[PDB]
Amino acid sequence: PQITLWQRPLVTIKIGGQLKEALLDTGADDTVLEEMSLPGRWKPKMIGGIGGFIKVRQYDQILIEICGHKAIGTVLVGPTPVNIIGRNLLTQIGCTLNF
Amino acid sequence: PQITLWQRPLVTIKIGGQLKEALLDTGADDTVLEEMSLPGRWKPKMIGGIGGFIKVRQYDQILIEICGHKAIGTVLVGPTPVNIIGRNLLTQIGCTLNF
Ligand SMILES: CC(C)CN(C[C@@H](O)[C@H](Cc1ccccc1)NC(=O)O[C@H]1CCOC1)S(=O)(=O)c1ccc(N)cc1
Repeated sequence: PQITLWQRPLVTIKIGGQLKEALLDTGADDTVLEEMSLPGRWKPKMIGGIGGFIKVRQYDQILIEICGHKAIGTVLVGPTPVNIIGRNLLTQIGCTLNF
Repeated sequence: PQITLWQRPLVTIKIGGQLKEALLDTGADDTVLEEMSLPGRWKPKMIGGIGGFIKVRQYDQILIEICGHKAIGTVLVGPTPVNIIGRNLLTQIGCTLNF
């Protein structure tokens, strides 16, 4: 669909059997989700942004259904204020910026 | 223009007579630019990002040219790692998301 930016671009996602709302974020290289129950082994990674850095757990090959569209990719889980869908998943659903 | 997201969506901006590159960020509510020379009075303010909170200086009614698009709005200048154009300015140059 087409989304204007008058309000935060929130979308409904489904990961690991749970329904969550996430922010379509073009300035996020990676997808980072709030702490949640996810199965599998992970790797302790670390990312930075405004305000500093955070310790995050990296899970690969995670299936996420974003607005009905499915995608499989890396998902970071950790201390995030908002669930963020970054470019690693935004490219898989064919999301573009237009002006 | 149409911007695909395989690479960070960076654009050339002209502010305060200076040329800079900035990231188009749909996940950012406001525009945050690295610390730079800007004339005028400003108000102190703090921003919350992924790693914590930074204290920035707020400038109102500042002219900024993103591409050939001129826009006037609020700009926060402070310790951000990347210059980011947020939704306060993205809506003025008519930027949308599509998938
Ligand atoms: C370009 C960078 C440095 C900024 N990031 C993207 C931004 O969209 C980020 C998204 C977000 C919104 C609200 C709360 C917390 C995070 N907004 C952000 O800082 O909002 C401030 C600036 C003005 O208004 C509020 S990031 O979150 O650090 C990030 C970095 C790496 C990955 N892999 C994932 C996320």
